[PDB]
Amino acid sequence: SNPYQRGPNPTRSALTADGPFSVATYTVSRLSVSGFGGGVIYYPTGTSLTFGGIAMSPGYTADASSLAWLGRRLASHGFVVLVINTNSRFDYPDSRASQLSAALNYLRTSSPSAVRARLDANRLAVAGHSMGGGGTLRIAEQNPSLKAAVPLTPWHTDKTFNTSVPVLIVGAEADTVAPVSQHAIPFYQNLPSTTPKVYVELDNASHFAPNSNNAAISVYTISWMKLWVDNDTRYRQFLCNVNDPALSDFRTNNRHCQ
Repeated sequence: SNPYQRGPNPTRSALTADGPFSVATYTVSRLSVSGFGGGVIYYPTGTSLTFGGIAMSPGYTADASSLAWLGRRLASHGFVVLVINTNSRFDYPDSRASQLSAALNYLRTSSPSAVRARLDANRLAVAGHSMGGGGTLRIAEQNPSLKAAVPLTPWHTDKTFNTSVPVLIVGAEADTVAPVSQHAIPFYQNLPSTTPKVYVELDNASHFAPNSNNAAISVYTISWMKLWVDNDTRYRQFLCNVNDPALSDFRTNNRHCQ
């Protein structure tokens, strides 16, 4: 009944490993783009289907390589994913937001033929780490056409984002870079009450949790992207009636769980 549905009926276990699509990569050179620092596109092979696109930003001091595992993980479950480098590693969240926007325009207009053939540019979403997660929250305000946003251990001095884009924030309980009491939790709390929102807090986790393979980050990020980018309600089960021992906290307004 759902033309955007892809891949197997999900199990939680399967969402902790790479999915059913082999992944190709394309290097976007820094010089070839004005609007971000280039990056890497991860995209499905062995298929004639089309898939939603995701732009992902790294955080302060960080390169695209710091999220390579997660770009590959997402693409392997059926997405076209551009992980950027920023123009400067010292760019702040709102700059990263604008670079995510440039990245999405590039993906739609300028990517190689093999990538374009796999991309349904109607269906786009964003994610990012730390200051990149701050950028994800800002671009969600700016662009209500986005299907979803996943800020990962996000950092921003602005605590209130007026967005109608469905947001799932991952906090890291023990984060010392973007402490959850000052960043993730206020971001959650202050999103509109009418916007689908989830907060998942990783038990005893550090700021660096998103920079290596992480089961809970994989489960929730895939699930949120699937639910909203693909309308894939097979993933509601991981996002509703949640009692997850990997988490120190879970919050939602349960709009997606009627």
